Amino acid sequence: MDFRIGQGYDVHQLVPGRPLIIGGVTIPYERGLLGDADVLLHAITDALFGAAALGDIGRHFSDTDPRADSRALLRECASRVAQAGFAIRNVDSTIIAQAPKLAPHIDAMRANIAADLDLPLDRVNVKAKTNEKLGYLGRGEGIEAQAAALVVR
Amino acid sequence: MDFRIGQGYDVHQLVPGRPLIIGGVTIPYERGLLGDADVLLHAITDALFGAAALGDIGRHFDSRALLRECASRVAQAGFAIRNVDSTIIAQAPKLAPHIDAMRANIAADLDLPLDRVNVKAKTNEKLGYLGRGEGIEAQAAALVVRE
Amino acid sequence: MDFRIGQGYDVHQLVPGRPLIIGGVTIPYERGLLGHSDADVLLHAITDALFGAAALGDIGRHFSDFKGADSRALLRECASRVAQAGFAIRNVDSTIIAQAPKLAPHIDAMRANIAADLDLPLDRVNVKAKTNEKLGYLGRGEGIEAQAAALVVR
Ligand SMILES: Nc1ccn([C@@H]2O[C@H](CI)[C@@H](O)[C@H]2O)c(=O)n1
Ligand SMILES: Nc1ccn([C@@H]2O[C@H](CI)[C@@H](O)[C@H]2O)c(=O)n1
Ligand SMILES: Nc1ccn([C@@H]2O[C@H](CI)[C@@H](O)[C@H]2O)c(=O)n1
Ligand SMILES: [Cl-]
Ligand SMILES: [K+]
Ligand SMILES: [Zn+2]
Ligand SMILES: [Zn+2]
Ligand SMILES: [Zn+2]
Repeated sequence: MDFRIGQGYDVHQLVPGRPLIIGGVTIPYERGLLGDADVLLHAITDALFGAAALGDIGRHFSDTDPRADSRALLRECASRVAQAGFAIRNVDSTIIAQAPKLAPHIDAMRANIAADLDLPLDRVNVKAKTNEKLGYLGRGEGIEAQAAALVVR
Repeated sequence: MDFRIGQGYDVHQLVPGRPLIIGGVTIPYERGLLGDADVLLHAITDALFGAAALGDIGRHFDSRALLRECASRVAQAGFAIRNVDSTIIAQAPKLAPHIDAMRANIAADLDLPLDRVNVKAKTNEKLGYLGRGEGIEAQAAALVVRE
Repeated sequence: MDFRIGQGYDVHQLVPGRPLIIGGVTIPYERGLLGHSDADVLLHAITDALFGAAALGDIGRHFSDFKGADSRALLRECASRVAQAGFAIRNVDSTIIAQAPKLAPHIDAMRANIAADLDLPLDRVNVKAKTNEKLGYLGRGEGIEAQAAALVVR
């Protein structure tokens, strides 16, 4: 039927003094993202609004708007996607971070995302990459996330 | 039915004495893209050629005329365009007031209704060449179907 | 009707003294990609996109970083696991970003390798090449990046 695709990007700086929260999971580390600055949840939200052609995360959830962590935002995104007429079919994503090791936390992130989107676990995927010591990502100065989402009207 | 996906990437340097044109919209700014170097339309063009497996922009070829030709070639290969999504990564200037016009431009060029075309914008949080405003990146995804 | 999408990203450093192998093609060049396998950045990105579309995690889960491993053999194994999970591949698209060397003379060969490894006809596989317009570590030729997207159906 009426399938649509969306894609999402996000990046935040990595500094001492903030906790590291990615995909709703708090990961012990000497440093955290500046923004809860959940780079993975933001990229996924963008991908979803994109698939539904609803603009972007900033247009829905403004820095200034009096009307929240990134999971609340993800859930509101999904309701808006639903109300627009679209059912979510799957999400895939990649986190690019030189450190720390993310593999142990992947199932936790998938579980949070699946819960927030009301999806079966087998329709949510999260992957992790280093940047092979290249650029600001490779130097541990920031963390990037990429997302793809498929929906149907 | 026979769906296919494509993905596109483009980046251009920001330089003095060039108009800034993105998604076919002229945006007032001290610099512009070097190449009309419309990074957004180029990424979308590559995503569409990718979905139709027709190669890339460099193997085929202003950017709106090129986007129209791309759409022509896609249809010539037997595909219909179902939707486009995209992200512009620019530290500056503010793109928000220009986005709906970009969507309208793309929709017109692809012969698509507005609700099948999306454009999003992000800064780079002051990181890398994007963060320093040395260039602007675009990413695109397209879904087509062979009927 | 049960379609799924996946996306993939990879980057490797370019160093002297290594073969340059992208899309399974050995490309004449004074530097090659550094990695534990043959460091084929394009095949790895595609492999990740396919595992991602099937929700089977990532290339590191399946093939733990394989010393000098042929990344085409890895791609074929990935395709096998994707099929075993119940998915057929419908198409792959990809972009390589590199300052140098010129990739255009090798693109059709890369496409042919990928099609062979995924048992797809050529018309469902696409490879695009881009410079990074002189920007950043890619612009300085310090590494090569690949991006991929895949559509599958269960
Ligand atoms: N150069 C930019 C970057 C981002 N935005 C908008 O500002 C928000 C902040 I991420 C998003 O809604 C985005 O659309 C913008 O208007 N101009
Ligand atoms: N390293 C590169 C980068 C780009 N190109 C080709 O040159 C054109 C110019 I963007 C594109 O079509 C692309 O296929 C190439 O042959 N080698
Ligand atoms: N920050 C990171 C980066 C990567 N990995 C895992 O390590 C492998 C080496 I690229 C990746 O494919 C992924 O499986 C990880 O656990 N944490
Ligand atoms: Cl370059
Ligand atoms: K990038
Ligand atoms: Zn964010
Ligand atoms: Zn361009
Ligand atoms: Zn690799």
